[PDB]
Amino acid sequence: MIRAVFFDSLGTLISVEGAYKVHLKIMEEVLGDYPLNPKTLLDEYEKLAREAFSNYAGKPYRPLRDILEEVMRKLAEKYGFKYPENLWEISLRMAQRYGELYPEVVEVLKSLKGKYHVGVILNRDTEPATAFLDALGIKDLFDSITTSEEAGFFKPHPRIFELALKKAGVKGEKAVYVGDNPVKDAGGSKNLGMTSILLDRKGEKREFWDKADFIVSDLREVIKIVDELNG
Ligand SMILES: [Mg+2]
Ligand SMILES: [Mg+2]
Repeated sequence: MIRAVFFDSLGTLISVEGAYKVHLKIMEEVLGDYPLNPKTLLDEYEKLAREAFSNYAGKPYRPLRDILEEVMRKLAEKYGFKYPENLWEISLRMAQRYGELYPEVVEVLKSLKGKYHVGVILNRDTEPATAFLDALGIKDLFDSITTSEEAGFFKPHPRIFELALKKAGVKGEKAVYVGDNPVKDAGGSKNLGMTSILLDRKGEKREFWDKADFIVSDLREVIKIVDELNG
């Protein structure tokens, strides 16, 4: 029986397009009048952050603030603009102003509440991530919020999923995990016995669909999967 449904954040609850806008607005603020295209700075940021962060996948937790500050330091040195003071605060303000949920999120979360444990798992620092969920208006819709800072390891290390399950009080066999990353989300959660749902909104990850138990393009399909699993 499925008693718990856990959600990834970025690309699952939190819009990738909204995240791009957030990040572009950060770059615009950082640069000011510096004669660099903010979109080009953003493109370079995304490359470095992907690589720097891929080195931490499954590894012991390190504050993401520190990792991203080091990326920005490299970018400032590369392009010649002054390293921005209070970068973290700029980023938090931009995320609260421009971050966006996918349109079905509130409905889906509310539909599961009262029948299942509703959880979110964030590969992030706890205070900023929780304040962002609060700004988007959904912090209190969750029975549990679990983070890499709490578990001590980044996805797909099993500890973050183990902790989420403990908060819900069930073993993995009783839970579903929905995420958009085949290896870090589907593979990671399967390692604890969870039922993995790969969210492929644009149908662009077919070559990785066999890494998950179910594939969906819209979070409204999740409750139908859970209902069927429960008879
Ligand atoms: Mg994601
Ligand atoms: Mg995350």
